[PDB]
Amino acid sequence: NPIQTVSVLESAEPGTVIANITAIDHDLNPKLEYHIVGIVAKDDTDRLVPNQEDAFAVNINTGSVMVKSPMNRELVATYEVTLSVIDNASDLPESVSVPNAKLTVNVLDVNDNTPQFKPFGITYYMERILEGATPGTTLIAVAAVDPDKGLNGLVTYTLLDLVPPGYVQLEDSSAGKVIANRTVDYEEVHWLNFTVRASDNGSPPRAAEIPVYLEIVDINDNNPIFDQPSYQEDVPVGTIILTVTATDADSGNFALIEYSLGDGAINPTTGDIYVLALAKDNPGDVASNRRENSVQVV
Ligand SMILES: [Ca+2]
Ligand SMILES: [Ca+2]
Ligand SMILES: [Ca+2]
Ligand SMILES: [Ca+2]
Ligand SMILES: [Ca+2]
Ligand SMILES: [Ca+2]
Repeated sequence: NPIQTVSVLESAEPGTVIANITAIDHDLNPKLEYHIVGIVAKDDTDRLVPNQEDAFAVNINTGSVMVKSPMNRELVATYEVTLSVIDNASDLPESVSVPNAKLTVNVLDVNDNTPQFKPFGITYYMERILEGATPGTTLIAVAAVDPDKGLNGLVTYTLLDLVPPGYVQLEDSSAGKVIANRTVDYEEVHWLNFTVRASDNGSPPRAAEIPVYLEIVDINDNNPIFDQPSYQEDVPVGTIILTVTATDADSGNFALIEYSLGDGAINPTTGDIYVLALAKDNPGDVASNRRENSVQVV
């Protein structure tokens, strides 16, 4: 039987006798030479891989075929190894037994690659998010990769360390797309920091966890709100009659209120009133990015 087939573990060490070929009565004949003439290395994609003639060897005398250099399925998933045997001075008198042997050698997978995060080298994701993002908005998409065959490198994504629970979720437990299932608010959360965990479906499962920091950006989405709904012969001219006050639940100059009135007179800073009402946020920025409430006063 010249043409055999044998499977091997990629983790199988050098020298590990994988196979054994013989001639008929190779023991009646001690003067036989077994030789590896060519090696043909290919991917799990059937693609071809050059310069792999160093991968196996044969014992010249016994024809036991063993590994010579360490393998890796993620580089080469199958070899076709060609062998000859040479009778010394007998058959084919002037000296080979052809048909040659074709040993087919399939490399069985060991779950030895643990998931990586694209882009390669990433320690953390940070991106920057603007509030009011609608629930079911893709907030950020991470992803990851496993080299190993079938199960051993089917990647599945888990989400941990979730700062307020229930705020975001993976839409689908087989893709690192983080959606929000609560409308995004700076006036609740300044940071949605969580930890994404990709894992293979390996016999003992290998995985990886990496943090995901999402910086939450303020927008002018809160009016200034006044304290009271309404604030109600001749005194001295400067003396202050009453202060008013409003608050604006945003932060970065989107809280600075400019207090103003129709008639009299006012102070934009304090909200104080003198003698001869409105609140407006974000001064120094265009009207269309401002908001306001109006109180009455007697
Ligand atoms: Ca490997
Ligand atoms: Ca592998
Ligand atoms: Ca794996
Ligand atoms: Ca808000
Ligand atoms: Ca805001
Ligand atoms: Ca505001």
